[PDB]
Amino acid sequence: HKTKNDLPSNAKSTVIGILNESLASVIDLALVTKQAHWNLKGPQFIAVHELLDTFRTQLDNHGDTIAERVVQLGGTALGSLQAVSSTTKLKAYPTDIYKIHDHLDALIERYGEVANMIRKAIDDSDEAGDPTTADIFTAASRDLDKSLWFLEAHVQEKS
Amino acid sequence: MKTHKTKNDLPSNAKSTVIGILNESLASVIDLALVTKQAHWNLKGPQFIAVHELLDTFRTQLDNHGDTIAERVVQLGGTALGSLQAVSSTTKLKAYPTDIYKIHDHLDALIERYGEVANMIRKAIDDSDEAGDPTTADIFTAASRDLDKSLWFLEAHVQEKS
Amino acid sequence: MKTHKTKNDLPSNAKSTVIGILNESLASVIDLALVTKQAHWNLKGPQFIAVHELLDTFRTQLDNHGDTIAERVVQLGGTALGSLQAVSSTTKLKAYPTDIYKIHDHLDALIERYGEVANMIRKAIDDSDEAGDPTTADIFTAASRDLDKSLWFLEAHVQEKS
Amino acid sequence: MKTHKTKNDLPSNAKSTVIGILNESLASVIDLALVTKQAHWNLKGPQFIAVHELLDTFRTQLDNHGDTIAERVVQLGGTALGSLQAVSSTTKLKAYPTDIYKIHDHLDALIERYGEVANMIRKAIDDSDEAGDPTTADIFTAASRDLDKSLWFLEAHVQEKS
Amino acid sequence: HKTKNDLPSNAKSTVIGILNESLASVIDLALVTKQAHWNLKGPQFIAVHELLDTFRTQLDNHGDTIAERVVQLGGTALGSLQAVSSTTKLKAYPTDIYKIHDHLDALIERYGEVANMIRKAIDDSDEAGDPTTADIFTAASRDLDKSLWFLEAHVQEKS
Amino acid sequence: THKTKNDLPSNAKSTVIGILNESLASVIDLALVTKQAHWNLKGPQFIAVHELLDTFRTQLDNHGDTIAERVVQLGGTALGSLQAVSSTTKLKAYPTDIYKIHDHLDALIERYGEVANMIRKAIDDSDEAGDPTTADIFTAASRDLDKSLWFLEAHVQEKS
Amino acid sequence: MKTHKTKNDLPSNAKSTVIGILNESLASVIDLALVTKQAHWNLKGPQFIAVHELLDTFRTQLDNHGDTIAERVVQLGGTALGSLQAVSSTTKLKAYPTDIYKIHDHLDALIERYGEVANMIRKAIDDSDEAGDPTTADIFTAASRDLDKSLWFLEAHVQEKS
Amino acid sequence: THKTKNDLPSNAKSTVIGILNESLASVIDLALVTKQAHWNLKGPQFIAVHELLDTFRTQLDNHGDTIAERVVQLGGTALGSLQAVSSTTKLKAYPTDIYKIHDHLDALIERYGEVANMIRKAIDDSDEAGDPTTADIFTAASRDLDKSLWFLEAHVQEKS
Amino acid sequence: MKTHKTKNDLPSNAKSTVIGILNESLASVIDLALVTKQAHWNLKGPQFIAVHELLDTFRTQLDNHGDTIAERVVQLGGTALGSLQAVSSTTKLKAYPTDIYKIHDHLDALIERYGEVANMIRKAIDDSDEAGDPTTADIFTAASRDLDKSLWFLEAHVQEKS
Amino acid sequence: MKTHKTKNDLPSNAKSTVIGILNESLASVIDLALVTKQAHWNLKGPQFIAVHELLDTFRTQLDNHGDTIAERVVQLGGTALGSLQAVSSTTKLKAYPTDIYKIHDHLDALIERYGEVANMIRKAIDDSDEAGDPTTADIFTAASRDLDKSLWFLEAHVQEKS
Amino acid sequence: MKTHKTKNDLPSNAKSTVIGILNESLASVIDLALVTKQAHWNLKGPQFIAVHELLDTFRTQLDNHGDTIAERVVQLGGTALGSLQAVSSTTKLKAYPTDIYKIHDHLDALIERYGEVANMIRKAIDDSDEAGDPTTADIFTAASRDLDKSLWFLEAHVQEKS
Amino acid sequence: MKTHKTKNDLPSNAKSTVIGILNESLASVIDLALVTKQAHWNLKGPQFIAVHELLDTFRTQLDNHGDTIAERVVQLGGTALGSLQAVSSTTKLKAYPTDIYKIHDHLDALIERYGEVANMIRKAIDDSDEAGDPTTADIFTAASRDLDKSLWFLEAHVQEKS
Ligand SMILES: [Fe+3]
Ligand SMILES: [Fe+3]
Ligand SMILES: [Fe+3]
Ligand SMILES: [Fe+3]
Ligand SMILES: [Fe+3]
Ligand SMILES: [Fe+3]
Ligand SMILES: [Fe+3]
Ligand SMILES: [Fe+3]
Ligand SMILES: [Fe+3]
Ligand SMILES: [Fe+3]
Ligand SMILES: [Fe+3]
Ligand SMILES: [Fe+3]
Repeated sequence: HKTKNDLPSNAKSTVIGILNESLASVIDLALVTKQAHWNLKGPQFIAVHELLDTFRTQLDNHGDTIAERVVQLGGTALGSLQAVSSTTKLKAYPTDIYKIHDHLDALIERYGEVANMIRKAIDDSDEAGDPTTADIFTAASRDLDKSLWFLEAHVQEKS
Repeated sequence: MKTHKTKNDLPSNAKSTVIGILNESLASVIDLALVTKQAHWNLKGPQFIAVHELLDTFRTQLDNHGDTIAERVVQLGGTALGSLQAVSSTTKLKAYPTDIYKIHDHLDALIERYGEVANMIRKAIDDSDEAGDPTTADIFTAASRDLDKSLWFLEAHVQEKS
Repeated sequence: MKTHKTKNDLPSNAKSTVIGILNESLASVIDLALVTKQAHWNLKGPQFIAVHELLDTFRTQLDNHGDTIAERVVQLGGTALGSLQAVSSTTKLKAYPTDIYKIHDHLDALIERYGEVANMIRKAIDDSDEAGDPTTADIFTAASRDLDKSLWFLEAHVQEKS
Repeated sequence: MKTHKTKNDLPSNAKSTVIGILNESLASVIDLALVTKQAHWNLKGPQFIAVHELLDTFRTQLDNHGDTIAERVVQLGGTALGSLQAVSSTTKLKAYPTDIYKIHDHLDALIERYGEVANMIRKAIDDSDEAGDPTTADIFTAASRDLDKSLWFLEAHVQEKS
Repeated sequence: HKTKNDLPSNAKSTVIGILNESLASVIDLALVTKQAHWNLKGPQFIAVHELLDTFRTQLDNHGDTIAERVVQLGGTALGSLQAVSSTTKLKAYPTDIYKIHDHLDALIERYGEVANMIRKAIDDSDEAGDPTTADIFTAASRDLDKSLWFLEAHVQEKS
Repeated sequence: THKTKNDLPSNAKSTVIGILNESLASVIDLALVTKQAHWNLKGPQFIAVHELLDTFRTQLDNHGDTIAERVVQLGGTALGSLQAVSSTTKLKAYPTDIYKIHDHLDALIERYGEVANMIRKAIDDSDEAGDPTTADIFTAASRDLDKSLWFLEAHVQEKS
Repeated sequence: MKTHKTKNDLPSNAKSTVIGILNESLASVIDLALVTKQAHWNLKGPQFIAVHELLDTFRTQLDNHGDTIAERVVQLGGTALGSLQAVSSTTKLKAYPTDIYKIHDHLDALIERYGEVANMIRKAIDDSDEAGDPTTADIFTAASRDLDKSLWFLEAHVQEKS
Repeated sequence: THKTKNDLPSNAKSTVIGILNESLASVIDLALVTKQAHWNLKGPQFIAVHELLDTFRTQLDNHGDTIAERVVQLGGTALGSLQAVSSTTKLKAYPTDIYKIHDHLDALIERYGEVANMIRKAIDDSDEAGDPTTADIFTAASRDLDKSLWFLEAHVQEKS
Repeated sequence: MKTHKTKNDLPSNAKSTVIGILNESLASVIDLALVTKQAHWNLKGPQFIAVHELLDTFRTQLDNHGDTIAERVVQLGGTALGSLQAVSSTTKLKAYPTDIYKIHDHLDALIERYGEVANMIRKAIDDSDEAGDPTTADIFTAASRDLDKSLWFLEAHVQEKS
Repeated sequence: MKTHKTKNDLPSNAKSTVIGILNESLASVIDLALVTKQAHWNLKGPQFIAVHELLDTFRTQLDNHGDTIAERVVQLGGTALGSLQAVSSTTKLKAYPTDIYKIHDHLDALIERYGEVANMIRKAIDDSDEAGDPTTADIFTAASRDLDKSLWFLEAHVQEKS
Repeated sequence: MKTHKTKNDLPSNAKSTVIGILNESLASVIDLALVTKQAHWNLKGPQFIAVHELLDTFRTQLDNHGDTIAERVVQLGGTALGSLQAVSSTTKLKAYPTDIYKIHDHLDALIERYGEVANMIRKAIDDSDEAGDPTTADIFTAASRDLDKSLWFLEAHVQEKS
Repeated sequence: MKTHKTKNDLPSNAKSTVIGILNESLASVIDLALVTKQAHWNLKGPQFIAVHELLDTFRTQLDNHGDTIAERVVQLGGTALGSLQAVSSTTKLKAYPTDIYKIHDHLDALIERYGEVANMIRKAIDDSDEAGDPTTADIFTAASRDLDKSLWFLEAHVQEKS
């Protein structure tokens, strides 16, 4: 499949791997956010339940932008169940936790991991000579870092 | 209270039966709507604004299902009974306490009443279908989906303490 | 029930007086909201759809003014009293007839009750202002504007026959 | 015509039965949609604007139910039959009078046709459920809820004369 | 975790399994719909690309309704990457197809499987004495059967 | 001087300005009439007729503004003040002592029918002066005025 | 049927002529609206979704132009004739085939029928202007713009094969 | 008879009807004035002043309707026809031969200031008659009229 | 380029004539849209923001009329000619100055070009109607209404100095 | 600074008095707007998201009441004083702590400051009415309604601990 | 063409360099916008409506980026050059063929030009950053994201044939 | 104050550097937001309405950028400093004059302050990038694009005098 897009061939290759790696952990994190959303229980239920839906919409939008960029560079976006299981960097989410603080701890671990993977991806994409992909990761980084603060702010003090 | 003439051909015996089921449910749904605002105004505690605002969503839903149920009484040739006196004589809910304020207090009182109305509407689906009115049973099924979801949102605030 | 501490500095005797005015008005406004839907569902006659739909706009208005009155009770450190039992013990409205159907019969019944509530709210403006609480008086003035317009809409339907 | 292959695993005998029920209902729902606009344009009398406008809301609902019924035929591998000739050969409604103008005369003509289509769709829910197709029965149940309410809105204009 | 919801205990158990089984295949199908959306190529690209986004929104809405019902009945909704991999009934989606007809064939297989699983779930949920859950599956069935027709209509004739 | 590059001939401009300012005065009076009736009608169809007349008033506001703006595009002065309308309207004074809905409908039907018919003539007179753009403004107004006249007459054309 | 009195002063002979033009065009526009949905449900082939959705846009436009044409008949004192029997007796379109599925086959059948209604409406503009009714000719000119654009959209799918 | 359950005393009703119908006539004239200026103004600030005056006209339409509806709630007849407005307005005839923006702003400032000041007095006279609900209608109108008068005067209060 | 076959029955010589009128107008409308943005970006002076924003509304209008004119060419079986090279060979507008900045200088330059295009479109109405195509004439009349209003808006800024 | 001439006829002594009241209140409202965002960004604890989002609603309300107060100063011929230096010189609020994070600590600090501005505005209503300016007293009454409701929303999070 | 004075402190050498980069890109983006509509009007073939409508989304995007690029020229003290003559002298695109109709023909011509502009804007990001203007580089980066996505949407229609 | 723990792995020295840059910028952006409204209320002259309205659009943008900058401080574990006292101690803007009214005098005062804040944020992009924080540099880049356009809109009102 040819493309007129003239980003260098080795920059395309490099950046497609960065993209598809991040895609898998973003899709996993999208699944995790709904898993916590459905099963959380405790005094702050409705506010955290609803917040997690806004995070899921953001993850859906950044995972679509990342996958569409793979394809613009001539690759294959890899977001099926099997590609995500083989490529995700996140540990399996616990399916036997319910308390809000337990889900906040588990989400903070994973949100922090994805936020920091995307932070790295900005630099790696820019250094590869693709500032257009680096801006896709920068936009994702701004939402991931804000979502990470929102979650951490719930546990940084007890009252 | 005159029976009204209509081309709707649901049998007369099914109409009478389901009108009773509807009006009974209507009274407890109106009382539950009043209860929901009573709690909403008077709740106090650390989760005030989120619980306050959630209760207004519930009240809109109870207004919509109470209206669909009352309209169905009239479609079947009956009289919808939703005045203050009808609600007082027919509601199945215990009087709501007017001297509670803590959020957890209101949540326990709301869960009692939401669970009673949720379960009443779950029975009304089966009773309406068995009386031979699946259109009325579908009205109650839509109400049951929102009452079971609302009962879950209330209970999930107290099922764990952290 | 218990009084709540607040930084709001309206004098305590003014708070006590105006909470009584607001809770009294709240019970009749909630009863009038129930009456509005009772008529909405059961009226029948040549202008059915227009009058049926108009009454839904009136019910939304009553819901918004009832909410603003109740919230004001609580801002002044009181307990808003809007449960079925509080409304039944405090409403000034006569029980609404459940055996009427003609539009003109509902209009008469509604005009009587809308008039009573419009005039109650009119007096509440003045009583609130004399107690030194123009903020509460403005809540009642906003409600009075809507109640007097709604009363006019109802009466204009029966003031002429053609 | 011809049967189209689908992965949809509703049994073939149930598909054939329910396609017949859906296309039969589609023809009377399309005729009723044309009837609704025929009456809407030609209404004359004191109740004109509200009845004229209400009939457009009913037309939009009949368009949406008729589209849902037709799409279900095709989902099951059939051919939806909604052309002028299919509707003429399959409708159960008597020709609408083109020489009536008084609103009461259109209301009675509409009540007869709306009653027939409401009651046809009421039976379609049970026939579809008996065939083992609750998905199609739900399409007819949603239609029934709007037909029964529309029938009540029509009849409520003539059940009382004031 | 108690609930006032009085559906019988054995109906709750039965229906939670039906729900969580369907949840896994619906989430897998949601992933598949975006995998095809990103990678399809051919003359009908934009129309099929855009249609698949509407299907994904529908699957997101029915998977949320199914998962929230599990929890209303006192269960645990199971939608993490690992729960979906262990419970999905769909075969791995091919990651090396691009032609629109290849993706339509693969989506038709999977949409047909999920549509037919949900059709069964209506009956099983109703027979268990839970018409409120059966209506959740009925609403999903109407969208799955329409989406299945939309996909099949593209291949039922060649012009 | 209201010098413009618009090349419609100067005599056509002056002819069409007069047609537009005459219609503007009767449209503004009819807009005042519509609210006068709206506020004071009483009877069984009150809310439906009350709300309908507000839709008619918005339409008259939009056509009156399009007619006035066209006068100014053609180099004229739009004449829509209270005194201009009193000296140019063709409508008879609306009665201020009627309340029954049927009495307002008869009074509105007379005045709506006069304005609808003046606008119908204005299409042809503007086209015949060689200004089909102004004729289109009046055609758009005639479609609304004729529809509004039918909605009013439909209420009185049969007794029930 | 009967003619209704109106203050509208279009001359009586022009009213009679244009009512005939309007009711004639109304019948073919309503039949084209039915055809457009018939094709839409039963289309099969690679450009399914785009053509299916486009035909829904065309049906909304035909609904709005048919309503504008009908409403003009009544403004001029006539009776709008849009029932199933009136459409059957007056339509100029040939019966739409119910056994075609391929999208190119629906496109050819739609192009024949849209071309006929576009050319009928083009002629209606000049016949209405000849009768001295530019207001009615504008209704038809608005319809002609949408019909000629919709005919080009259909024909542009078949004028080239790649 | 316009018998109502509204219990404002009959003498207060008649006093406040007169205040409302007097203000209604000057508000309707000012709404006509606002469009008269809007159509015919010419000069460097054309589009901004042209569009602002449409916002003012919508506000006058809404206050005039609230004032008229209050007359009828109190058992009166709202008087807003062309002839009622000509016999009751307090505004001087607007000039039809002015075009410069500064000339329209001066003419509008005179008339906006008169209506703003009549409405200011109407608040107190309605409250003193024992009708704070009608006083609130005039207070809402005064807030818009005083803001509109400031927007007009701000254009002329400094030269640049 | 080549002629396209269509069912549209406007006579072939009329089609040919009106395609020439439409393509000629299209080139000057596209050049005027470019000129409108050139002025929008570069104007400077005391009424900058109001005039800058107004020109964006004019550009959207020119875009919509340019699109309607071009689409009409193609409906009549022609080829719409809107590329940079077609516009350069067919525009009637003089090159816009790139070294002006004062608002009054841009207004003068725009008034000249808006006047030329408004007057071209005015003549196109008549030429289209004389060729027997009132549908195309109505496209030009809609554009003329917007062009004559936009010309007035521009000229009203310079017709007085205060 | 300088006073500007206006046709507004509120007496000159009333204008001077109310301009002082307005500018005084403007300074404390702008400082409260800054405080509300200071707390919002730095809140930490279990009810983070609900309190964070609620404070944004309060900031929009303070922006709209501060703008209405400032605009009234200028309507009366004065100079609105809302710059950083004017706020610093005129605010009645104590400096907000920048080293607090726990949500209960921000709630106590916000309650002190919202209570002060609510009570200042309550007094401003009566001082404006005493000066003979009911139009200005209405601006402050509208602000008082939102300040008293926002103060209750803050205090209701701390009046009970569960 | 005068240089305009501004407080913006980007160095003069960077301003001059980036103004040239912007104006060059502006000319090819305007030509590409014209090309996009040229194709949109004249395309014919089986995927007509989907491709026709997609091209209008592209044209809106090119209008938005062309505007942001031209505005940045002026912010840096330059003259935006977007007239017909400037575009003709500066565009890098070959003249678009006016005698092609097949969708695949238009797609190949569009992909050539979209690829040239996409690649020009990709270079402009780096050239603007290296000239020391990351704010301008961000304008080009936003444009590059939409041009690369649009180039992909065009190429994905021809990268496979089924 | 104190540092909050976060999983955010931007190096600690980069976090400290960039928190200083963000809080310094926040104080001048808040002061500029207050300046913008100070000028907006007190403008007098022929250009009043369009300048008054434009300044509210700039205020909304400064609110949104200032919120984004403050939130980034907290994301990095810092304390956002936006209270009246922090702004007074940290702003780089000279006090805005309260005794100017002519629009040209406010435009020059605004141009000075907007220029200073545009140029401060331009340097913040490069300082943040030098610290290894492109996420924070993008926040300042988005702010820069709106500050530079707002500065050009202000300066374009005074760069020419006609
Ligand atoms: Fe996408
Ligand atoms: Fe209802
Ligand atoms: Fe509330
Ligand atoms: Fe459909
Ligand atoms: Fe959910
Ligand atoms: Fe206008
Ligand atoms: Fe209609
Ligand atoms: Fe009104
Ligand atoms: Fe187009
Ligand atoms: Fe303001
Ligand atoms: Fe722009
Ligand atoms: Fe924020």
